[PDB]
Amino acid sequence: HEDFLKCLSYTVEPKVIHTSKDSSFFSILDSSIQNPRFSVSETPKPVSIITPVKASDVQTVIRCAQLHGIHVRTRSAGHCYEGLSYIAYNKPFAVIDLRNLRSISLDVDNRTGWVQTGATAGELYYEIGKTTKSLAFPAGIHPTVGVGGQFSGGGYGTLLRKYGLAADNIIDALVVDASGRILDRQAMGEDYFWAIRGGGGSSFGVILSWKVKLVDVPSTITVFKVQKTSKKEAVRIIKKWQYAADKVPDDLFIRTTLERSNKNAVHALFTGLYIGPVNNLLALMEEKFPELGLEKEGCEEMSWIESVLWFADFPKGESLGVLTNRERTSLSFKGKDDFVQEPIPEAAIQEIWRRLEAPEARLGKIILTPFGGKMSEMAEYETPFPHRGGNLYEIQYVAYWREEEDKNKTETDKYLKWVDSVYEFMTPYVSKSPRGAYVNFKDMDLGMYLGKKKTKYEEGKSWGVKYFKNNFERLVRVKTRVDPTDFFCDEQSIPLVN
Ligand SMILES: *Cc1cc2c(cc1C)nc1c(=O)[nH]c(=O)nc-1n2C[C@H](O)[C@H](O)[C@H](O)COP(=O)(O)OP(=O)(O)OC[C@H]1O[C@@H](n2cnc3c(N)ncnc32)[C@H](O)[C@@H]1O
Ligand SMILES: [Cl-]
Repeated sequence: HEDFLKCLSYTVEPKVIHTSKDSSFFSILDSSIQNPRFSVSETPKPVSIITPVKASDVQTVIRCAQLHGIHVRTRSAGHCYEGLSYIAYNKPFAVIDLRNLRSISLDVDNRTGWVQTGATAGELYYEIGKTTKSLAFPAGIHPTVGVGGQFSGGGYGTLLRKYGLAADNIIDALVVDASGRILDRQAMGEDYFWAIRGGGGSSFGVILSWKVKLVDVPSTITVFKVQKTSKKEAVRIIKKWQYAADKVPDDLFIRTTLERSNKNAVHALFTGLYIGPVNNLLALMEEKFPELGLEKEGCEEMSWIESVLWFADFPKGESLGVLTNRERTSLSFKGKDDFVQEPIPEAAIQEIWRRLEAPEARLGKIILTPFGGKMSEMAEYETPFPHRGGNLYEIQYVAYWREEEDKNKTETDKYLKWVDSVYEFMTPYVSKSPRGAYVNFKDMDLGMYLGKKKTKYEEGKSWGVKYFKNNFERLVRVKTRVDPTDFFCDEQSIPLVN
């Protein structure tokens, strides 16, 4: 690692290379940890962090690492559910933090833009929304999530039924491969270009930039919220949502969240985004979902960019500038998810409601996100993300807790157990053989490389088919061509072929 450091100085700037002796080290590392439970002293620390400022720096890191046997991890904005962008287990590593490469240059008239991978979804949103009210981009709702990790793993949000995933809307890209070669879509090839758009970027290289396709939105859209605190009534409505939500027009997004209310009781929160006017939303909802009981008072017409702040839980009429904040979260979490292919029984709905009444589920959520629309229109093979037609909705079980509590691992166990238990309960009701999982919600509990099988291929196949289903074999083929040394690897990365 010593020579490695020297190798970097042979130009890669001195003051973008951090090690433990640098006063500005634990701060650089701690800054973009967006799951605080993985910021504890007992978790593995890197022996160096590099914050590149030009592409050439990244190249040098890739080339020098391989030359001196140094393992790396790449961080954009650090929302990895298991912290695998700044944690490597059982072998010393360094971190390529992309915080300095976040330049966003749009071409609003040609509906494209280049987005450097250090940028957050919020920054991208801000750049678009401040410039034009008639364009958008389909990514997640949480502004501090980086485009690096999110886009390379798929990326859904309130426009998925209309426009699909973020990865479904990328038309070129720059990646540094195991050589240190900077490759655009033309230079990298279609197989490479495919793999990086959902396959999990940590398996394929260092993605430097995305070329996005901007999508059209009306200057006026409509959001709505309906709250149901009565279990009986809410369970009734959720049953109906299960049949309606994935079949409504592409313009209508209806999410169901089960969680605590301010009055410390379980409720069902139905929130949505309609790509059109309020009267059209209302007529559509009495037709397809009159059980929700939506009325004008539950609705609000605003711009799409304003709907971003809305879904991101900011005060109404807040300045768009909050999209640009990259502040550290204070809530640790454990998340798992599932895909539902046919409506779960009323009995299932009541039980998962019941489990949220648990004391340790006070900051927990069960979130039901409707697919259908563009999501069933697109075929499995089109991008590595496999969960298309046949999936009614995706469901995430996530428990949050205050980072203070992390001081006693034994105490935060109850949250893990909570999340594990509801997931186990849901087994008979969700997809099976394989049980589908979303790679942007990384879960070591589905399996990791430890030495269970002879080769990495047979061991990695285990969780591989859960994340990627029938797309797993292609990813492995692409992986074998583009990265035959297997330089880019973590605890769940795509394996080389046998
Ligand atoms: C933190 C979070 C995440 C999240 C969410 C809510 C919160 C609080 N809700 C989501 C949702 O509603 N919909 C959705 O699609 N995703 C949601 N997530 C998950 C989030 O998208 C993923 O965690 C995403 O992968 C995180 O991306 P980010 O860039 O912020 O995180 P990272 O730790 O730095 O990276 C994660 C993995 O990707 C690799 N990576 C990152 N950058 C690159 C580049 N440029 N090249 C190659 N690989 C890259 C990391 O190595 C890591 O494995
Ligand atoms: Cl998100």
